[PDB]
Amino acid sequence: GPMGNGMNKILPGLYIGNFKDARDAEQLSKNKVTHILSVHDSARPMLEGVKYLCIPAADSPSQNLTRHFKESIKFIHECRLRGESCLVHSLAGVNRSVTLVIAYIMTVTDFGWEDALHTVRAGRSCANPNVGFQRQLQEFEKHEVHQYRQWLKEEY
Repeated sequence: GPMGNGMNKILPGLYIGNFKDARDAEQLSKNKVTHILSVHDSARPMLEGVKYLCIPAADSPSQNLTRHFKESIKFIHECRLRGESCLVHSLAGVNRSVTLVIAYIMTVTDFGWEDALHTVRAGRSCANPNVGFQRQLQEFEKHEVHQYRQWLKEEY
């Protein structure tokens, strides 16, 4: 459905869900989620036992997510390197969150954004970034992802 069927594993230690999934203490416990990247209009820390990164971002044609790629990648990567699990969520788990996870996959693989979206959709079939975020991902692929891969190499 258009908001998924519950949070979905994308890669080990990396989940995508909707806003309800992100407050589902039982879902979070079952999946050992200790980090939440919340990217939606009213993102703010809510639950105990969870490290948050909150990015108030709209689903609107002018919303810039590229400038949040680096902090999002750092947050997800340091969680995963410690053997912990991160949930990236938005309102629907379709668009804003998927865009950040695509950027992460592009940086820890040699994938362009389309192969990264294929990877996301294998775990969460409803994943579908809008055209504005697709354009940002295409520009990231063309001009910046190679530098992000090198930064990840030097940092970790």
